[PDB]
Amino acid sequence: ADVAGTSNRDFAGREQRLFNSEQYNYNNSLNGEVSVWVYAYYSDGSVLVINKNSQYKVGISETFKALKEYREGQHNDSYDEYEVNQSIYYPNGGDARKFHSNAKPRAIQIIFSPSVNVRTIKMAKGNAVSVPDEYLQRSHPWEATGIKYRKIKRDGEIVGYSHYFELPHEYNSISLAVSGVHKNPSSYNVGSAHNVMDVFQSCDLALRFCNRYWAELELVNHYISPNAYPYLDINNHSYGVALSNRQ
Amino acid sequence: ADVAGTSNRDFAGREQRLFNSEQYNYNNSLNGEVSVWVYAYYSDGSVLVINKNSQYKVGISETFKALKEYREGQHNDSYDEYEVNQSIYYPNGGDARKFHSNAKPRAIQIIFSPSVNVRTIKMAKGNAVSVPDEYLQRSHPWEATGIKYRKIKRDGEIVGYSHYFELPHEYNSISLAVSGVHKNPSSYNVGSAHNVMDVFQSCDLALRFCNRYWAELELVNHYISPNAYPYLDINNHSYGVALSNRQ
Amino acid sequence: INKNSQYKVGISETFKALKEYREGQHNDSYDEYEVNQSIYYPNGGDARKFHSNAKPRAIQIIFSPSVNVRTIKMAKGNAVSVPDEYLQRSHPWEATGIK
Amino acid sequence: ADVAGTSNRDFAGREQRLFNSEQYNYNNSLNGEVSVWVYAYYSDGSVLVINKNSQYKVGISETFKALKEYREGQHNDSYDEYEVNQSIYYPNGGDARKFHSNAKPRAIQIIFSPSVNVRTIKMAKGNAVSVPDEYLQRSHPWEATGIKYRKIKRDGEIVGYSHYFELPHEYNSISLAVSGVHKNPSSYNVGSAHNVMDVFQSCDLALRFCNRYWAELELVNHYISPNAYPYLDINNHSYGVALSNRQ
Ligand SMILES: Nc1ncnc2c1ncn2[C@@H]1O[C@H](COP(=O)(O)OP(=O)(O)OP(=O)(O)O)[C@@H](O)[C@H]1O
Ligand SMILES: Nc1ncnc2c1ncn2[C@@H]1O[C@H](COP(=O)(O)OP(=O)(O)OP(=O)(O)O)[C@@H](O)[C@H]1O
Ligand SMILES: Nc1ncnc2c1ncn2[C@@H]1O[C@H](COP(=O)(O)OP(=O)(O)OP(=O)(O)O)[C@@H](O)[C@H]1O
Ligand SMILES: Nc1ccn([C@@H]2O[C@H](COP(=O)(O)OP(=O)(O)OP(=O)(O)O)[C@@H](O)[C@H]2O)c(=O)n1
Ligand SMILES: Nc1ccn([C@@H]2O[C@H](COP(=O)(O)OP(=O)(O)OP(=O)(O)O)[C@@H](O)[C@H]2O)c(=O)n1
Ligand SMILES: Nc1ccn([C@@H]2O[C@H](COP(=O)(O)OP(=O)(O)OP(=O)(O)O)[C@@H](O)[C@H]2O)c(=O)n1
Ligand SMILES: Nc1ccn([C@@H]2O[C@H](COP(=O)(O)OP(=O)(O)OP(=O)(O)O)[C@@H](O)[C@H]2O)c(=O)n1
Repeated sequence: ADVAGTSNRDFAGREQRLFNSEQYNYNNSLNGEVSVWVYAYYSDGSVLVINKNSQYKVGISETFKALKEYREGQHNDSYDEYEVNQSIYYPNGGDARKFHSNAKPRAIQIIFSPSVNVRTIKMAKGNAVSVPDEYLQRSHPWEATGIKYRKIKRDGEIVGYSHYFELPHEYNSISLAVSGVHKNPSSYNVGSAHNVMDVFQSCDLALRFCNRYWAELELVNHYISPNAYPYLDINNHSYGVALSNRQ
Repeated sequence: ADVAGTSNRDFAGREQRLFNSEQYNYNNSLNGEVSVWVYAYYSDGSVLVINKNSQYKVGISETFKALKEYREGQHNDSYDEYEVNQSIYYPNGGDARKFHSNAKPRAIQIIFSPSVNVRTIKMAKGNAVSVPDEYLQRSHPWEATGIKYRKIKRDGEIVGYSHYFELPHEYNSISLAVSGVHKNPSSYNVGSAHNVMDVFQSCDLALRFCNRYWAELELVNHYISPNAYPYLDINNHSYGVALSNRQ
Repeated sequence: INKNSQYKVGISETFKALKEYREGQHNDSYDEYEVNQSIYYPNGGDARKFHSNAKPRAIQIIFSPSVNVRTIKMAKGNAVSVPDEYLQRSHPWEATGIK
Repeated sequence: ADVAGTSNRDFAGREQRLFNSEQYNYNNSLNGEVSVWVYAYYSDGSVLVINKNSQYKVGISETFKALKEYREGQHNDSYDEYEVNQSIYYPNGGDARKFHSNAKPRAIQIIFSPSVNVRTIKMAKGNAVSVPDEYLQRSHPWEATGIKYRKIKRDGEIVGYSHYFELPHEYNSISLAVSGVHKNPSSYNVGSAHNVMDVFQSCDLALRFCNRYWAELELVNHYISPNAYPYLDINNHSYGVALSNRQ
C-alpha cells in the first residue's frame, strides 16, 4: 500500500530499470548482437545505409560501384555511369560526359553498436579497383582504426561508436570493407573448437539491410530513431537510447 | 664519392632491389594478400573479370546467371534471356527465341596470385542449377585442380597461376566457385584458436571487384598492367611483374 | 554567359536560368520544377531530393580590363529575385568593385 | 523605468514604427525599387506570374507564344500548339486539332508597386503578331492606361496598383508589354546627363522572375504573402502590407 516513487516498494520502478538494464546487458553478452552500419552521403543530400547484424562478429564489404548512388525507379545515367567507372578504374579509360559523377559518395560514416570491442575494428579502405594499398604486393589487408572511433553518448552512456571521414577530393574513389568483433571479456574463445561451427553458422544467419533515404532528416526520423539505433549527425549531434541502470 | 653501378656503395641500387624484394616477400607472408580472378570470355570479345583479394584464403562463387554477359546501360534481351535460363535449367523448359545465347561464356580462366598454395586450390564447377556432379547425392563439393594450373612466368619468376578451360559446346552451361589458401610453410595454423576470429574477420574484409571490358586489349592495358597483376592471354603470352631480387 | 558591348555591359539571370541544363540529356525536368517551388518558399514543393545538384556551387564574375572597376554593380538577389529580403528595403545593387 | 505602451519612453514602439516607415519611404525614394507583375490566368486555374524589379523604371514585354500556359515537365501538345499559333497569326493558317487552345490566357492582371508614378504607366497590348494597333503604320506604340489602375489598399494605405482585364472571347489573342517609371516628385531628372549611365546600368541590373503556380491559392500563399507583395484576387480582395507610420 505504498505511494509511487517514495519507497523501495515501487516495483513498477524497479522492474522498469531492470527491463532496460537487461536489454543493455543482453546485447553485451555472448548471446547478443553486434551491429555495423555504413552511411554513404551523396551531394544531393541523400544517404545510403548498409547495416549488418550478427552474433560474434560482423562486417560489410562493398565495391566502388556498389557505393555509388542508385535511385530506385528513376533514371541513373546508367550508360554514362559505366563510362564513369571505366575512367575511375584507369585515368582516361572511359568516355563519360561528365567530369565528376554526383553519384560518388562525398563522405562515409561507420557506426558500430556499443557491443563491439573497439580494439577489434578493422577497415579495408581500398582504391576503386579494390586494392587496399596501391598494389596488392605491398598491401596489408586492413588497418585497425579503433583509436579513431568517437563515442556516441546519450546521458553519459556510450550508445555506439563512430568513424566519420569525408571524401571531398576528385581522387577519393574508394572500395570499402569494415569488420568488428563482439565484446568478449571472458577467457572463453567463441571460435575455439567447441563453438567454431556456431560462428560459421552466424555468418549464414547475419541479417543485412540496405536503403537510400532522401535526407538525413528522414534517416534520423524513420531509420535511426524508431529502431533505437545510435547515430551522429553532420551537426555533431548524438542520437541513441541509454539503457544501463535507467528508467 | 663512388660512381653509380661500379661498387657496393651504390645504395640507390641496393635499396631498389630491396624495395622490390620486400614487396615480393610481404605478399607471401602471413600478413599478405592472396588473390583470385575469374575471367569469363564472351563471343563478342568482351571479358567479365571478377576479383577478390583477402588475407589467409580467398574465393569467388557465381551462379550460371551471374556469369552471363551483361552490358551495363545497353539492351540485354532481358526477357528472352529469362526464357534462355529456363531452357538451360531443364531441356525444353523455356520459350526463348534463340538456339544459343551469345551471353554464355565461351571460356573461363582462373588466375591466382603467386601467394596462393597451389595444392590448396579447389574448384566447384557445377551444372546450370548449381550441382557439382549431376546430382547432389553423389557430389563431392569440389575438385582439387592445382595440378592443372600453369605457372605464369616473367623473367624466370612465377607471377601467378592459371587454369584455362574452354566452353565450346552447347552443353557447357556452368555455375562456378573457386577457392585457394595463402601459402603457409610455417607450423602456425592461421585458423587455430589463437587467430581463428581474424580469419572470420578476413571474410568480412575481403575486397571484391567486377567489371566487363570490351576487349582483351582493354583488359591487358587498363586492368592487368596498371595494377601489376598477372595474366595469360589467348595467345599464351604472360603478363606480370617479377620482383624477387630484381631492380 | 558572356556579353560584349560598347559603353556599358551587363548580364541578368533568374535562379532557374542559372541551374545546370544538360542539352539533349535528361534533366529531371518535372522534379526540378518541384525543386524550384521548394526553393521559392520553404516546403512549397514536392521534390524527390534534398539538394539539387543543378544548383551552382560557385560564381565567378569577370570583366574585361576596359571596364572601370568603380562602376561595377551587382544585384545578387534571393531565389524570387529580390535584392535584399524584401523589395521595400532593397537598394537595387551593391557596388562591389573593391572586391 | 516606464511601462510599455503608457508613455513617450516606449522606445521599442517608436523604433517599430520608424522601422516600418523607413521601409515605406525607402522604396519611394530615388534609391528604391519599382516593380511590375504580369499575371496570366489560365482556364485550368493556374497562374503564370512574371515579375521585374528595378531602379528608376521597369517593364515587361512578352510575345503571344510566351504568355501561353507551359507546364514544366509535363506534356504540352507542343506540335499541335505550333499549329495553334499558325492559326492564330493568320485565320485558317494552321492545321490544329482544336478550336480553342486552353493554353491561351483567360485574363491578365498588371500590378505595379506603390513606388510607381501611375501617370507614367504605359501599355502596348498588341495582336498575336505583336502589332499594337491593327497595322504598324497607324500604331501609336503604347497607351497611357494609368487612369484605369485601381488602388490596392490595406488599412487605408495604397500598397499597389492593379489593372485587370479579361480575355473571354476567341479573338482575344494578345502580345503584351507594360512599363512604369518610379515616382520622382523632385526636379532632379534621373535620366539627365549626370545620372543617365546609371539608368542604363539599371536596365542590366533589373531582376526578373517567372513561375507558374497551380492555383491562385498557391500564388497568394507562397508568392504574394511571403514576399509582402500587393495583390488583388478574383474575389476583389486586397493583399499587401501597410507600412507608413504603422507598427
Ligand atoms: N567499453 C565500454 N563499453 C560500454 N561502457 C563503457 C566502456 N568503457 C567505459 N564505459 C562506461 O561508460 C561511461 C562513460 O565512460 P567514458 O570513459 O567513455 O567517459 P569519459 O571519461 O567522460 O569520456 P572519454 O573517455 O570519452 O573522455 C562510464 O560510466 C563507464 O563505466
Ligand atoms: N611455390 C613457389 N612460389 C614461388 N616461387 C617458387 C615456387 N617454387 C619455386 N619457385 C622459384 O621460382 C623459380 C622457378 O622455378 P620452377 O621450378 O617453376 O622453374 P622450372 O623448373 O624452369 O619450370 P617448371 O617447374 O614449371 O618446369 C625458381 O627460381 C624457384 O626457386
Ligand atoms: N500617389 C500616392 N502614393 C502613396 N500614397 C498616397 C498617394 N496619394 C495619396 N496617398 C495617401 O494614401 C492615403 C489614401 O488616399 P486616397 O486618396 O487613395 O484615399 P481615398 O480618397 O479614400 O480613395 P480614392 O482616392 O481611391 O477615392 C491618404 O492618406 C494619402 O495621403
Ligand atoms: N558517354 C556516353 C556515351 C553515350 N551515351 C548514350 O546516351 C544515352 C543516355 O542514356 P543513359 O546514360 O543510360 O541515361 P538514362 O537512359 O537517362 O538513364 P538510365 O539508363 O539509368 O535510365 C545512352 O543510351 C547512351 O547510348 C551516354 O549516355 N554516355
Ligand atoms: N521468348 C520471348 C517471348 C516474348 N518476348 C517479348 O519481346 C520483347 C523483347 O524484349 P526483351 O527480350 O526484354 O529485349 P529488350 O527489351 O530489347 O532488352 P532489355 O529488356 O534488356 O532492355 C519483350 O518485352 C517480351 O515481351 C521476348 O523477347 N522473348
Ligand atoms: N516530385 C516528383 C513527382 C513526380 N515525378 C514523376 O516522375 C517522372 C520523372 O520524370 P522527370 O522528373 O521529368 O525526369 P526525366 O523524365 O528523367 O528527365 P527529363 O524530363 O528532363 O527528360 C515525371 O514524369 C513525373 O511525372 C517526379 O519526377 N518528381
Ligand atoms: N495538328 C497536329 C498534327 C499532327 N500531330 C501529331 O500528333 C503528335 C501529338 O504530339 P504533340 O502535339 O507534340 O503532343 P505531346 O507529344 O503529347 O506533347 P509534348 O510534345 O508537349 O510532349 C505529334 O507528334 C504530331 O506528329 C499533332 O499533334 N497535331
